Amino acid sequence: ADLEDNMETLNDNLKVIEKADNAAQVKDALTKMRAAALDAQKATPPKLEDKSPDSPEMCDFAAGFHILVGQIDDALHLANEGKVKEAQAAAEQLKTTCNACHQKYR
Ligand code: HEM
Ligand SMILES: CC(=O)Nc1cc2cccnc2c2ncccc12
Ligand code: NI
Ligand code: NI
Repeated sequence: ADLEDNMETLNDNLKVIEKADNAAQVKDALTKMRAAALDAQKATPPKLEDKSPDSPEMCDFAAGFHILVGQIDDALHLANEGKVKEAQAAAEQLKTTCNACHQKYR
């Protein structure tokens, strides 16, 4: 999928988690988000069109998603243990990683 799709996926399922009622729904949402983040990590964003894959920006862009997956994994651990409310808390905290990347490269 392309960068925009992956970000829609990211956005939707974060809402799904905010709304969500029980553990299984949160776990499902995060798993889709995981997939998306990993896919987005492959894409070259428009603002980095002309930069070499080796460039600090490209590397820092890729690194952004490595952080994000790391955090989704944190939330999945919780969701997995059925700790729904703090799974949601973990998911909230993702938002800072999203905005941080958006300020640089969106
Ligand atoms: C879970 C946290 C995140 C959320 C909720 C999120 C949400 C969004 C949304 C709503 C858009 C607008 C899409 C559009 O214009 O069609 C977007 C775009 C974008 N996001 Fe994220 N995002 C997240 C994480 C990240 C991270 C970590 C990065 C960098 C590593 C990133 C990089 C970008 C870029 C470069 C765009 C521009 C879209 C384009 O020009 O095609 N996002 N994101
Ligand atoms: C250090 C780093 O960020 N490398 C790369 C970062 C990348 C970020 C978006 C898309 N592709 C890459 C990429 N592709 C091939 C080889 C390396 C990279
Ligand atoms: Ni793709
Ligand atoms: Ni690449």
